[PDB]
Amino acid sequence: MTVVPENFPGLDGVVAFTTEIAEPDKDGGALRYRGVDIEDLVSQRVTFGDVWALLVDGNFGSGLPPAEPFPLPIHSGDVRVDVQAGLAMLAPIWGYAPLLDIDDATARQQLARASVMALSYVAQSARGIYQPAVPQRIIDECSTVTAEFMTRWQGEPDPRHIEAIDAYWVSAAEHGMNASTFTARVIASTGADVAAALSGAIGAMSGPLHGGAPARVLPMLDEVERAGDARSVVKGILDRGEKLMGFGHRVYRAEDPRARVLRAAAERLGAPRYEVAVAVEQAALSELRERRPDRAIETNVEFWAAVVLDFARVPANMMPAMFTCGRTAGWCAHILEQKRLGKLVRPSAIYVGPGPRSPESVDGWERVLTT
Amino acid sequence: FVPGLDGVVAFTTEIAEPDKDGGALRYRGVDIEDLVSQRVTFGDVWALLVDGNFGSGLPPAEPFPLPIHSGDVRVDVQAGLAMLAPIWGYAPLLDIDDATARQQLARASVMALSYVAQSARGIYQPAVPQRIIDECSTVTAEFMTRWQGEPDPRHIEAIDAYWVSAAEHGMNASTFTARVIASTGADVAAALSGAIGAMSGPLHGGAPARVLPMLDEVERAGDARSVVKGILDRGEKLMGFGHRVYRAEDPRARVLRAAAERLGAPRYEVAVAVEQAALSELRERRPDRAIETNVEFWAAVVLDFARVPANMMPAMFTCGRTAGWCAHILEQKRLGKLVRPSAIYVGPGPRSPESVDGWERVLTT
Repeated sequence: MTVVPENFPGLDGVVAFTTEIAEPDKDGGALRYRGVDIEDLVSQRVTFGDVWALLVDGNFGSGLPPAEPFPLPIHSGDVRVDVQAGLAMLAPIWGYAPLLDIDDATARQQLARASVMALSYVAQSARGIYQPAVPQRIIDECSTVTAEFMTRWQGEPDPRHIEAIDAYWVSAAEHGMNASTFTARVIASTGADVAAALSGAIGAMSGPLHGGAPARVLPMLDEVERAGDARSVVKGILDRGEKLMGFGHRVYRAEDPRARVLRAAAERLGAPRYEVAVAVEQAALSELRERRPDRAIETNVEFWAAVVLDFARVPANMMPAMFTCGRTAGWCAHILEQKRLGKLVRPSAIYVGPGPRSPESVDGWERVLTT
Repeated sequence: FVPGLDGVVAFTTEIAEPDKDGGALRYRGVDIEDLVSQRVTFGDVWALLVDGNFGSGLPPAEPFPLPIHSGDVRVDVQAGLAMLAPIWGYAPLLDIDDATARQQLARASVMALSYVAQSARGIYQPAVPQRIIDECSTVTAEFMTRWQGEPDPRHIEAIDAYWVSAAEHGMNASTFTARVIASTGADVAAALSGAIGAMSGPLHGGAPARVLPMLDEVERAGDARSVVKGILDRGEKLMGFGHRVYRAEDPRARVLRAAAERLGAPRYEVAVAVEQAALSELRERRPDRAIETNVEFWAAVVLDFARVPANMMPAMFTCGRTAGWCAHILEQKRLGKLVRPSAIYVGPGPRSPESVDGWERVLTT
C-alpha cells in the first residue's frame, strides 16, 4: 500500500533490447545494415530481396523467393487492413505453428514466405477488384522480387520505376526500435506464430504518430511546377501561416542518409519532378533557416520518398503501404532475433486508482440488474 | 543489464489492481469475489473497468455475419476486428474524442463476442435466428444463444463467472500490445486486433485446454494420485500446477473453483482429486518452493463445463479480456504519449558489402 511514484509515463530512454541487426548511427550521420552502409547498398543496386536476407540472416545468399499464387481474399477498401487481416489468416491454411514449437530454420522460412505474400497482397489490393489480375506467366518472367511486385500491380512497368522502388524499399527496410518493430517483438516474445506478429506490427504501423510515412508534398510540388518560382511559393506558404511539408527538425546529425540516396535516385533515373523538388528543397531550407536561425532545419526523408514513389506511379493513398512493404525486412529480422533471445516482454504498472470498495458504493449501482 | 523490461514501470493505471501480496483482485477497487457472488453480468463489469462506474453496460451486438472463416477462432476475430475500421468508418484514435472512442470500443467488443460465437458454431450449421438472440437479457446469454441456440442457463452463469474473473489482470503482453498500438494513434480496431495476436502466444499464460488430457487419464485410471506420478516420472511438465503467482492462492482460481462446485459441474470431483494429488506431489518432490494451482486449471474445468471445446478456449479468454483491453486503450488515449523503448547496437562495425558472406551469389541490377 501507499505506493508512490517519484518524478517518473512510457519507456522513453529505457533500453529493452540489444541488437546486431542494424545501427542508425544518427550522431555519426550514417545508417548501416549489419555494418553495411545504406549508401553502398543503394548505389551498387542491391535488390530488396537480397537486403531482406542480409538483415535477417546476417549475410547474403538466401534472398526472398517468388511469391506463390494466392489471390487476395480481403477487399476492405484499405490496403493496410487488407494486408493486416490477410497475413493473420495465413497461419491456419499454411499450418504455422507457434514460435515456441518450431526451430529457427522453419521460422526463417515462414518469415520469408509471409513477407513475399504481403508484397503480393499489397500489389493486388492497389490494382483493385475492378481490374482483371495480371497473368502468372507475365509475373514469372521477372527476375527480382521488386520487379515481380511492379508487374503484379502495373502489368507493364517501366524498368526505371522498378529501379526506383528498389532504392526506396532498401532505404526503408529497417531503422531501429520504433512502435511497429516493438509491437512485432512483443507479440513474438509470447511465442505466437510469425503471422500474428507481422499482423500486429501492421496495425501499429498504421498509427499517425508512428512516423516515417511519405509526406504530403505533392500539392505543393504541383504549385511550384506551374507557377515557376520556388522561392516565392515557399515564402508565400510561410507568410500565410501554413506548414511546409517534408521539412523540420533534424533526425540525424546533418542530412539524413536515406534522404541523400533517394534524391540521388530521382536524379539518376530522370524523375520529371526532380528539378522542381531541388528548387523547393533549396528554397525551403534557406527560408526556414533564415527565419529561425537558432533552430536546426533539415529535409525529411519523407520529402524525397514522396518524389520517388510518385515517380513510380504510386498514388498518395498507396504510399503508406509501400512503406509497410519495405519494413517487412526489419520486422522479420527483429522477430527472428526475439525468437533466439527467448524472453517474454512484460512491463509493470503502479496502481493509483481507488482503494477497496463495495459494489453498492459505486456510481450507477442502481442501474445494475443482478441475475 | 537484463533484457525483457522485467520490473520496469511503464504506466500508472486506475483501472484495476492485482494485489499479489494481498491475494486479491479488484476492478476499480471492487473485489471480483463480490462481483461474482452478487451475480454482476459481464456487460456491467465491462462498463466498470472502462468507465470507472456502472451505468452504461455493453449493448446487444448488431447483425453482422462473420466474413472470415479460417478454421481458427482466434484468427477469425483478429482479422474480423481489423476489417471493422473501413466499413464502420473508424478514424484514428488521434482524430476522435473520448466519448467516440469509448463507443467504438464498446461496439467492437460485442462484435468480437459475436464473431467468436459464430466461428465456434461453424459454417456447416445454419445460423441462429435473430429473434431467438433477441430473447436474451444479458450479453453473456446472447453469446451462448448465438452459439448453441438453446443453451443451458447454468452454463451461462459459468461463462459469466469466468469472463468476470478474466476481464483484466494488469500489464501483460496482450494488454501491453494494445496500449503500444493505441499510443501510435491507430484506430481502436487495430489495437484490439494486435492484442489478440499477442494473446494467442503460448508463453502468455492462460492455456486451459492443455490440462484436458490429464483429466481424461484419471477418468479411466481410477486413482488420480498414481496418474500424477506417472506424468512426472516420464519427465514431462505437469499441466495447471507449479509456480506461485500471488502470495498464495490465485483469487481467480478461488472464484472459478467455487463456481464449478455451486453450479454442479459434473467433472468437479475428479478435478478436486487431481488438484489435491498434484499439489501434494510437487510440494513433496520440490519442498523448497511454493506450489499453487494455476488459474488455467479451474478455467478449463469451468469452460469445459459450458461445452467449450479445446480449440475454442483461447478465444473465450480474449472475449472476457476485451474489458481490460478497452479500458487500457481508453486510458492510453487520454495519456497521449507514444511508448517506445531503445536498443543498443552490439553488432559488427562498418564493413564493405564485398566483405559479407555470400557477395558472390548476389546479382547487381
